[PDB]
Amino acid sequence: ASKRALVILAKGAEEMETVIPVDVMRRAGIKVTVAGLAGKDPVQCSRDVVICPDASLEDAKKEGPYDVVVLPGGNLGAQNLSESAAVKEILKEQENRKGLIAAICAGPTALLAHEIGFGSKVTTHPLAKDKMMNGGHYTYSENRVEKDGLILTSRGPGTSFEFALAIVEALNGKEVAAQVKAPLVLK
Amino acid sequence: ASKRALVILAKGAEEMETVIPVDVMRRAGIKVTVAGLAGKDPVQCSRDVVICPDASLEDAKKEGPYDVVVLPGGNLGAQNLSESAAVKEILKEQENRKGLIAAICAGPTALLAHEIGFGSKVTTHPLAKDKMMNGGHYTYSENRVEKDGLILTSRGPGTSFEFALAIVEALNGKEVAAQVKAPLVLK
Ligand SMILES: *[C@@]1(=O)C(=O)N([C][C])C2=[C][C]=[C][C]=C21
Ligand SMILES: *[C@@]1(=O)C(=O)N([C][C])C2=[C][C]=[C][C]=C21
Ligand SMILES: [Cl-]
Ligand SMILES: [Cl-]
Repeated sequence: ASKRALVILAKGAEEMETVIPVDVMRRAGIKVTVAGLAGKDPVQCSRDVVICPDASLEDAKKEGPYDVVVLPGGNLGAQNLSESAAVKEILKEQENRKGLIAAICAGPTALLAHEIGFGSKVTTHPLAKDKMMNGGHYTYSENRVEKDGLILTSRGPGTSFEFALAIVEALNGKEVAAQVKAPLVLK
Repeated sequence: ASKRALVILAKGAEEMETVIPVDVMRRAGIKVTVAGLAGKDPVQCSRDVVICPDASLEDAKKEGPYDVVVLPGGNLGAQNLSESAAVKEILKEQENRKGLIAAICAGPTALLAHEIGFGSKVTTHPLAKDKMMNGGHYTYSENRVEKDGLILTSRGPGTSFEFALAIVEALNGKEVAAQVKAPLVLK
């Protein structure tokens, strides 16, 4: 059966961190739902790229659960995710069922906000480290991608391919990840 | 004065190759117009990400000329660009005024279709080489980014940051490109 991914898209999301994982996961045969935090309408990302979500988060939640929940970064996107009761519920449920949670750049600060994955080894964008580490609830890593069990984190736009391929490997295996990687012309 | 970029967005464009240069150029302070080939409506990219253009190409052309014209790849996106009389006119004008033209993945095959830049050293996605080289009108390169004068080409999603930063360097200089690069967490 095909794996399913929920990508939560908030105003101020980093568009590269949104699009690269969506595209790469779709290349891997994953059924991806781009879910609008605020509803069904187009989302203005951090650098003003406007993406039309596949569905509202409210609607996508009804089709859960998902094999991965993905949180893009962008400061303002991550803040919107961090402030959302709907996101809290989704992540709690995902953690409780031992489903994968993936977050990049400032995205992992939403895990802190929602008390998800405490004790995990995590990375973030360098500028988000102090926020993530407030209280010492995680252990910090400078690895480009950090996977500690079902908490998968990464650092920035420039680690987005690695992040996406790590998700692919987690869901569909090493060989599919390698197959998807080769046509991308990665270094 | 701020530099200006026209990114031409066609149905079936590779969304990563569209979004990474738009975002990176905006980080560099470039005024970027995402112009819809087919008009003002949202564009369904190759892996089903839907992007709302800033304007129709018809409207953006009236605000030209631009310091760079950017052609994303994606096979079907590149075919749409290759078949467009409007694109032909834009590229011819740009070449005639000695303005930069940038194309990635299958994107450079539109340069062939529109007889732009013949004699240049170019790269493409490996799968687009034979198409690009039909007639031997260019010299082929396996460099991740190839800049031959005002024709700047690149290979794939995985070279999109390098491609975007090369555009930035061409328009705004090495130091701005380095400044924009550092927060991205590139390898
Ligand atoms: C990234 O997308 C993000 O969330 N942040 C805030 C820390 C950031 C900063 C600089 C580049 C990329 C990102
Ligand atoms: C790229 O975006 C593109 O245009 N092509 C067609 C050659 C391609 C193929 C495989 C990965 C990326 C791209
Ligand atoms: Cl940001
Ligand atoms: Cl394609």
